Amino acid sequence: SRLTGKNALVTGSSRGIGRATAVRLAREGALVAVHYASNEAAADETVAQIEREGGRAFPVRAELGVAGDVHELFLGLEQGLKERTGETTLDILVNNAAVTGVDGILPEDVTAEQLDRYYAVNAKAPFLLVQRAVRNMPDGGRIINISSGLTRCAVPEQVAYSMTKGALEQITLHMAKHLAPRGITVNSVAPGITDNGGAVFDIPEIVEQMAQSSAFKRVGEAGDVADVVTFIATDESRWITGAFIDASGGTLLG
Amino acid sequence: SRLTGKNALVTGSSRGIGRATAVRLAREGALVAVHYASNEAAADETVAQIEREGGRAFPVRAELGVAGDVHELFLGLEQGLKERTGETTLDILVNNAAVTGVDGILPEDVTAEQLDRYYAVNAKAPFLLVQRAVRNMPDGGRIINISSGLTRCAVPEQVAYSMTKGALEQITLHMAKHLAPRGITVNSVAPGITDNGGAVFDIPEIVEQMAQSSAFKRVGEAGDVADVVTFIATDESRWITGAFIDASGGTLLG
Ligand SMILES: NC(=O)c1ccc[n+]([C@@H]2O[C@H](COP(=O)([O-])OP(=O)(O)OC[C@H]3O[C@@H](n4cnc5c(N)ncnc54)[C@H](OP(=O)(O)O)[C@@H]3O)[C@@H](O)[C@H]2O)c1
Ligand SMILES: NC(=O)c1ccc[n+]([C@@H]2O[C@H](COP(=O)([O-])OP(=O)(O)OC[C@H]3O[C@@H](n4cnc5c(N)ncnc54)[C@H](OP(=O)(O)O)[C@@H]3O)[C@@H](O)[C@H]2O)c1
Ligand SMILES: COc1cccc2c1C(=O)c1ccc3c(c1C2=O)C(=O)C[C@](C)(O)C3
Ligand SMILES: COc1cccc2c1C(=O)c1ccc3c(c1C2=O)C(=O)C[C@](C)(O)C3
Repeated sequence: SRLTGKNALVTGSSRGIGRATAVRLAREGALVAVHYASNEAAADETVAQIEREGGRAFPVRAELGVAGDVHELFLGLEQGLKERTGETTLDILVNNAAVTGVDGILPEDVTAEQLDRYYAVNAKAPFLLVQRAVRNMPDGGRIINISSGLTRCAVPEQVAYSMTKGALEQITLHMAKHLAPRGITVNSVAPGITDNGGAVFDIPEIVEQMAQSSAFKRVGEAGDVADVVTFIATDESRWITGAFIDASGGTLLG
Repeated sequence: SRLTGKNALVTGSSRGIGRATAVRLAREGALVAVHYASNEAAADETVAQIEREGGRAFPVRAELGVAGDVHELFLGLEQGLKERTGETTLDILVNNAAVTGVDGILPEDVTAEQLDRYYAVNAKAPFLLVQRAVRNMPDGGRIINISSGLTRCAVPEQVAYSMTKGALEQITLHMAKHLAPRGITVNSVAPGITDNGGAVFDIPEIVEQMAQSSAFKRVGEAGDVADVVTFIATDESRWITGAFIDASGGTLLG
């Protein structure tokens, strides 16, 4: 119970790595805001798992990458925190949500509007969420940006996505320096290919191809990545800031 | 109690980061071999702290960087593990022992004999200790190499030390790939300036100058680094291998 009395926001925790992260932060005692855009049933299933495991959580709906997104998210976050604690304190922000489909877009096919959509959700919104979140965050808080090993491994069909993760990792670098005087750490956690429940992971042949990228010759589980995020959220990571944390299963060995 | 039933060797755990690491691994339930070169009293004090806290440990003497070093260390290690467990299994190796100066060596003054001594202790011995340790190591083991942020931050008067840490980090990269089929992870943890109990840390004016290197404007405590090492030793780090883990308090931010 390393996070008793703490409040956490995990963006995009209706499913996948964000669900696994929300579940683990709540097992540690955090009150978790389970954020989603569209899949309310999946958000409700994350919350229901947390409640059955003895924790506390509530859903927050906000489409990121559109006007009023940060405002909408913080309205629901602050109301839920205040009703459950009397306070609006935000100890932990995990920037996990993303436009992150498994379908490729090869460079010849990328459109200006896809560049805009990826960047709005994956780079701009995390920056503006950090800016708003720190108002509420005590000295000693945690900001965790979920990147990708693709910032270190060329994959042409993910160029547009990868650009936005490169921008996200700059948030880590420069905001770690900015926020250090407050004792707020800022780190990137980089997954590799990770089973998020999507249909591709139900095709054993494709999963075995995907698995070859890892030194361990398996795809990641959501919990493999979420276990690393959870450690970073704890006190014992205090001496790690501005860092790139490889949570890829040995996919970044060159 | 994340390391119940596991056996750990922390090289150079009579003092400093290694002592703090041995103490924390033992708090998690590991049986810790507390290795030292010549300060038996300091080793016996690490062991006595672990025993007062309810854990198990024993001292192992072996000078590294001399003929017969690995053999001598593993004689003492295996005897102590066999006496206490009936087995010689080694779950965790932390390559922490190293040679250094109080204030480095200007490049013009580095001698061949100094290059050899730094190499022998800080790079060669860790490789040969990994080579021997895996004979004993079950699937799912941990090898943790303690490096330095100086592999990323130019400091001329540390060129000789830093060469050896550059070599050590290559053990991490290449042995992570080699050992991945066994589920043994191999990672580097890189401290910045860290209070090891040396007399310089009793001089407040010098500590305040050293402190400016961290983004947090304090020197690291041994436990700041040891807490990161301890997490790497646990099951929840399973998806981290071949990594450079910054445990410097934001020293590479500048
Ligand atoms: N899985 C991988 O192989 C992998 C690899 C590298 C990095 N990552 C990164 O890890 C993170 C999690 O990935 P995942 O695979 O777990 O994701 P996922 O299963 O695709 O889930 C995406 C999550 O983000 C939310 N989201 C998507 N677009 C949004 C928007 N415009 N506004 C608000 N929320 C939005 C979704 O909400 P709804 O449920 O409402 O749609 C959902 O909760 C992402 O940053 C991803 O890029 C994943
Ligand atoms: N403290 C820092 O600022 C700092 C910064 C970056 C990296 N590091 C790294 O962190 C690690 C721990 O550093 P520390 O400052 O805690 O070290 P320390 O206080 O100097 O302690 C050194 C330890 O290593 C042992 N040792 C030294 N030379 C040995 C040899 N030839 N054979 C066997 N054992 C030997 C010592 O044994 P005896 O007690 O018997 O002498 C002692 O247990 C090292 O890898 C160091 O390079 C430290
Ligand atoms: C060598 O290959 C990699 C080395 C490191 C990391 C990754 C990969 C992949 O091949 C890969 C392919 C597709 C996706 C991703 C990755 C990825 O992790 C993701 O980022 C998630 C996305 C964009 O949904 C689909
Ligand atoms: C910019 O400065 C740094 C950026 C990153 C890391 C470090 C430093 C230092 O200034 C520094 C100075 C002296 C020593 C160390 C460091 C260090 O970590 C050590 O490695 C151990 C040694 C050699 O015993 C003494």
